[PDB]
Amino acid sequence: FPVATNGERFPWQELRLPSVVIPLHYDLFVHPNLTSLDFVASEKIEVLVSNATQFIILHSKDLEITNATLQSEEDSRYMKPGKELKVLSYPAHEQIALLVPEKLTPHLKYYVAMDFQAKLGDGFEGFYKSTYRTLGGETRILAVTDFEPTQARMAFPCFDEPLFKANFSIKIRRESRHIALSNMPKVKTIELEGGLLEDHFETTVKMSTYLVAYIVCDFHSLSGFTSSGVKVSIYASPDKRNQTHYALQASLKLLDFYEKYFDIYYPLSKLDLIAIPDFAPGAMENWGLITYRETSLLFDPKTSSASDKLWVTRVIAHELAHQWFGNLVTMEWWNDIWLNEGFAKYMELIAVNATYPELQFDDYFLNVCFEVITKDSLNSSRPISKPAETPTQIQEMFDEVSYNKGACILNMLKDFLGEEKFQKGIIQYLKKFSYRNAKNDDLWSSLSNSCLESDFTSGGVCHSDPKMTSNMLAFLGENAEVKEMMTTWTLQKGIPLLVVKQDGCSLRLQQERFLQGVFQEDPEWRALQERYLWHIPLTYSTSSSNVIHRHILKSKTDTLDLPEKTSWVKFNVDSNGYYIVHYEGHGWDQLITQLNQNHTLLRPKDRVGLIHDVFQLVGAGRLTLDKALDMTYYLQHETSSPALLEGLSYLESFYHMMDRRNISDISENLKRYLLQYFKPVIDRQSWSDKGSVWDRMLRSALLKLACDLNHAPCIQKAAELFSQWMESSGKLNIPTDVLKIVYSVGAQTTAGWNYLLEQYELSMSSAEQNKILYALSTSKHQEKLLKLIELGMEGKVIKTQNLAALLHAIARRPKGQQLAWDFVRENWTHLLKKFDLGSYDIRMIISGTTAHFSSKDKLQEVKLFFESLEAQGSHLDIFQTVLETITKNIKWLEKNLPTLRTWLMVNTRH
Ligand SMILES: *[C@@H]1O[C@H](CO)[C@@H](O[C@@H]2O[C@H](CO)[C@@H](O[C@@H]3O[C@H](CO)[C@@H](O)[C@H](O)[C@@H]3O)[C@H](O)[C@H]2NC(C)=O)[C@H](O)[C@H]1NC(C)=O
Ligand SMILES: *[C@@H]1O[C@H](CO)[C@@H](O[C@@H]2O[C@H](CO)[C@@H](O)[C@H](O)[C@H]2NC(C)=O)[C@H](O)[C@H]1NC(C)=O
Ligand SMILES: *[C@@H]1O[C@H](CO)[C@@H](O[C@@H]2O[C@H](CO)[C@@H](O)[C@H](O)[C@H]2NC(C)=O)[C@H](O)[C@H]1NC(C)=O
Ligand SMILES: O=C(NO)[C@@H](Cc1ccc(F)cc1)C(=O)NCc1ccccc1
Ligand SMILES: *[C@@H]1O[C@H](CO)[C@@H](O)[C@H](O)[C@H]1NC(C)=O
Ligand SMILES: *[C@@H]1O[C@H](CO)[C@@H](O)[C@H](O)[C@H]1NC(C)=O
Ligand SMILES: *[C@@H]1O[C@H](CO)[C@@H](O)[C@H](O)[C@H]1NC(C)=O
Ligand SMILES: *[C@@H]1O[C@H](CO)[C@@H](O)[C@H](O)[C@H]1NC(C)=O
Ligand SMILES: *[C@@H]1O[C@H](CO)[C@@H](O)[C@H](O)[C@H]1NC(C)=O
Ligand SMILES: *[C@@H]1O[C@H](CO)[C@@H](O)[C@H](O)[C@H]1NC(C)=O
Ligand SMILES: [Zn+2]
Repeated sequence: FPVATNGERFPWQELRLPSVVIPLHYDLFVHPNLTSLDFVASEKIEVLVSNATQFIILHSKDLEITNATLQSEEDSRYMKPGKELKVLSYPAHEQIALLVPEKLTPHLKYYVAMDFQAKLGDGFEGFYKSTYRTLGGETRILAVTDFEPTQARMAFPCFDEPLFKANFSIKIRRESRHIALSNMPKVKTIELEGGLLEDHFETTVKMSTYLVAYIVCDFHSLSGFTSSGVKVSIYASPDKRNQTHYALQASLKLLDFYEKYFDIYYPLSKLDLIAIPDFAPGAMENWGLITYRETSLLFDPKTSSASDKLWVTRVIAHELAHQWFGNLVTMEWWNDIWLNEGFAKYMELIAVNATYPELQFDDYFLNVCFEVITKDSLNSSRPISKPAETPTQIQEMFDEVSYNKGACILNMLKDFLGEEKFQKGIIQYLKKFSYRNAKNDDLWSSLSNSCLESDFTSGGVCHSDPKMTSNMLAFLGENAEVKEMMTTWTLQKGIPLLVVKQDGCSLRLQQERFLQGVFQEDPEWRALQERYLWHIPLTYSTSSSNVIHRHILKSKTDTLDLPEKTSWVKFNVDSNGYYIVHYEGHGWDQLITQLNQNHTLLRPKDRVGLIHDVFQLVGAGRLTLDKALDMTYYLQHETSSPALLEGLSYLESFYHMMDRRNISDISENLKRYLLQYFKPVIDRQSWSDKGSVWDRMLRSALLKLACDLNHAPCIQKAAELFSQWMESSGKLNIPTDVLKIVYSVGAQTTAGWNYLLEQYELSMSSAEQNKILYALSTSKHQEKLLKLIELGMEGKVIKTQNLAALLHAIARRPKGQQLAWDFVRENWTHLLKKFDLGSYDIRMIISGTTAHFSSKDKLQEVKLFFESLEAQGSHLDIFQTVLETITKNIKWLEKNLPTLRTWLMVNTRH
C-alpha cells in the first residue's frame, strides 16, 4: 500500500515500527540557539538487526535531515565510514525509512548516524521555547523538552516506542549565561574556541525515548541529599528561589520513603526538579529531571494556601513515584498506560500518608473515586486497558479512567490482601521488570503470586525448597483466584451496582452494571446490562457488630446469613471498594434514621460513602430526591469535615445548576435553606489561616458558599479586606485561606477588577496569580470576561497554558456560559493552532464549555458542533461523553426538578 513523500514505495505498511531492528544506545548532541530560536543536532544509534533487511524504519517529525550514514564494526561492507543512506519520509505515519545499499546481517550491530535540524517549537511539545518574567520586568527565554507520549520524534529521530528502551548519551552546546540540564548529571564541561561550551552527561540507564529530557536556561537551585545519597535539586527562575523550600523538603522525604517501601534504590546520582513557566501538563516524570508547572511545585506561605500545599505535595509525590512505576518499569505499549499512571496516582495516597499524615490526604482520596464514577457510569466509558494507535488515540488514553480508576481498583486490592501482602507484591513486580517492560497480566501474576514472609525456606511457601502443607494448596490456589478477579476490572468498562435485600437474618445480593440516566426498565437498559459480570470483593458491618466480615461474589445472585437480627446492614466499609450499594426494603430508611439519631454509630467514611451513593442512586432512578435530601438533615450535627463538605457540595451544585437556568424560585429557596441551616457552622469561622488542614479547607468552602450566596455580612467582611489591601497597595496581608474569596468580592467593581488585573502581571507567586484570575473571571461585565479570553489567547499577560482553565471558569458562571460557548465555536480553528487535539487543553475547552448544559436546546447546538468537527476528521472520545452528560442532566431535571421544588417548600413549612 504505502507510497512515500517523493514518489516511491515506502517499504513499511504498519503504524507500529518493525520488530527487527533493535536500538541499543544513542549518541545525541544538541546545539540549540536561543537568539536564533533554532537548533541543529546530530545522533548515532547503535542498533542490532535480528532478521536480514534492506530497509530501516524509524520515527521523525518536522525534522530537517541534513546527512544520513551507516557505519559498523562487525560488518566489513560498512566499516568507517561509508556509505551515505537513502532516507525516506512519510509524515502520515511520522515514520522515515532508511534504504540501505545492501542487505544487513542477522545478529550484527550497525551504527546509524544522521544530521538533522529544526526550529524551536512554539507550543508545549517536543523541544520548545518558553519565557518568564523576572522581578525587574525582564523577559527571558529557555528551551525545554516534553516528549510524552510520542513527541521525542519532533526533537531527534528515533524508534519512538516505550518498548525500544536504550542507553542515552547526551551533549549540549551552550553559551555562558545559560546552564543546561538533562536526565543525568554533568560529567564534563569543555571550553570551546569561539567561546561556547559543550556539556557531557553520564550515559543514561536503559530507558524509553519519551523520558529523555534536556533544558537550556539560566535558572537557580536549592540542593539537599537523600539518606541514600541522591542529590536532589529544585530549579526555578532566579527571583523565585525561595519558593522552592517546601519542594526540597517534600521531595527528599518522599524519595526516602519510596526507596524504603519499594526496597529499590533510586538508581541515579541526582534528581532535578524544575518549575517551567510554559508547561502544558501539571508535571512530567522525566528520569532524573522532572518538570512542573510553577503552580505544581513552588510554594509561598504569604500567598499559597493549604490546599495548594496539598496539591504540591500530591504532584511531587506522583512524579517521584513514576521513577519506579514508569521509568524503571515501563508499560509495554500505550494500551496498558495505566500500569504507569494508575500506580502513581495510588502511590500518592500511600506516600503522602506515610510522610505527611498531618495533611489528611487520606480522607480526600475518596474524591478520586467519586470523580471517575461520574464518567464510568455513562456508556461512553472505556476499559482501563483498550487498544491504542493514533497519536490522538494515545493522548486520549490519559484520562481519569487510566488515572483515578486504576488508583481505585488498586486500592480495593490493598484492602483485600492487606498492606503487607500488597507491598510484597509490588516489590516483586518492580524487581522482576526493572529496566524493561510489563503488560497488564505481568502486574497481576506478580500481585497474585506475592510472597510471605519470606519465612526462610524451613517453611516455606516461597523458596526453591518449601514444604507442601495444607496451606500451600490454597496459596497457589487463592492467589490464582485474585488474578481471575482483577482481569474483570481491567477489561470490563463501567462499575458494578450491588443490591442488598434484608429479609430475615439472610441477605439477598443482586449484581448489575450501574448506569446513570437509565432506569431499571428503559428500552436502553437491558442491552447495556448484557454481558457484564464482576468479581466484587464485598465487606459489611452491622449495628449488632462493628466487626468487618468479608465475602466475594460469585455470579449475578447470592445469599449470606447473619448471626442475629439487626437494625441495619452497611456494605462497603469505608467504601474501599469500587461498587455502589443499594439497600432494598427499609434499608435506606433505617440507615437514614440511624444518621439522625446517633451518626457516630457509622464510621465517618461510611457516612461519606452513604451520602455519595444516595444521590447517585436518585440519578439512576432507584431512589427519589426526597429520601436523599432528607438524609442531609443530619449534617447539622456532623463534625467530620469530609462528610459535611461532600453533603454541602450536592446542595451547592443544585443551586448553581438552578442558577444557570434562571429558575429563580428554587434558586432562592435553596439559597435560603443553606444559610439558615448550616448558619451555626458558617459562623464558627475565622477569616484566618488558623487550624488544621480540613479545618482550613472547611473555612474556605463555607466562606465561599456564604459569599457566593450574597450573605451580606460575609460580603461586607470580604470587601472590607479588599479595601484595606488595595489602599495599603499590597503592604497589608490577607489570609491565604480567604484570598480567592476576597479577590472575587473585590473584582465586582471596575476599580477592583482593574487593580487586580494589574497585580496579576506583577505577581511572583504563580499561586496568587491563580487566585486572581479566578476572581477576575467572576465579574458580571461581559466586556471584562471577553478581555480575559482575548488576553489569554495572545498569551503575553496571561499564558496560554491557562486558557482552558479560564474558559471553564467563565463558562460555569451564569453571566459567562454563552460567551464561552460562542467563543469556542467561532475560534475552533485558531484553537487547533495553539493546542493539539489531542491535548488536555482541548478536552477541557470542549467539556468545560458544554458539559454543564442541561437543556435539549443546548444539546442541539452541541450535537451539531461536534458533528461539524467530525468531517475535518476531528474525532475525540470526549464528544459522546459530553453529549451523554448533557442528556443525563436533562433526564435528571425531568425526573427530579419538581421533587426538589416541593422538598424545599415542605421544609419552609416545617
Ligand atoms: C545501559 O544501562 C544498563 C542498565 O540498564 C547498564 O548496565 C549496568 O552497568 C554495569 C554493566 O556493564 C553494571 O555495573 C555494576 O556496578 C557496580 C558498582 O556500582 C560494579 O562494582 C559491579 O561490578 C557492576 O559492574 C550494572 O550492574 C549494570 N546494571 C544493569 C541493571 O544492567 C549499562 O552500563 C548501560 N550501557 C552503557 C553503554 O552505558
Ligand atoms: C547563537 O547565535 C548568535 C548569533 O546568531 C551568537 O551570538 C554571537 O556570537 C559571536 C561569537 O560567539 C559574537 O561575536 C557576537 O557578538 C554574538 N552576537 C550577538 C548579537 O551578541 C551566539 O553565540 C550563538 N550561541 C550558540 C550557543 O550557538
Ligand atoms: C495511613 O497511615 C496510617 C498510619 O500511618 C495507617 O493506619 C494504621 O495505623 C495503625 C496504628 O495503630 C496500625 O494498624 C497501622 O500502622 C496502620 N494500619 C494497617 C492496617 O497497617 C493507614 O493504614 C495508612 N493508610 C493507607 C491507605 O495505607
Ligand atoms: O500524569 C501526569 N504526569 O505524569 C500529569 C498529566 C500528564 C498528562 C499527559 C502526559 F502525557 C503526561 C502527563 C497529571 O497529573 N495530570 C493531571 C491529569 C488528570 C487527569 C487526567 C489527565 C491528567
Ligand atoms: C525472522 O526470523 C525468525 C526465525 O529466526 C522467523 O520468525 C522468521 O524467519 C522471521 N520472521 C519475520 C517476521 O521476519
Ligand atoms: C555532512 O555532509 C557534508 C556535505 O559534504 C559533509 O561535508 C559533512 O562532513 C557531513 N557531516 C556529517 C556529520 O556527516
Ligand atoms: C525569599 O528569600 C529571602 C532571602 O533572600 C527570605 O528572607 C524570604 O523568606 C524568602 N521568601 C519570600 C516570600 O520572599
Ligand atoms: C454502548 O457502548 C457500546 C460500546 O461502545 C456501543 O457499541 C453501543 O452503541 C452503546 N450504546 C448506547 C445506547 O450508547
Ligand atoms: C451515641 O452512642 C454512643 C455509644 O453509647 C454514646 O456514647 C453517645 O452518648 C450516643 N449519643 C446519642 C446522642 O445517642
Ligand atoms: C429570568 O427570567 C425573567 C422572566 O421575564 C427575565 O425577565 C430575566 O431577565 C431572566 N434573567 C436572566 C438572568 O436570564
Ligand atoms: Zn503521571
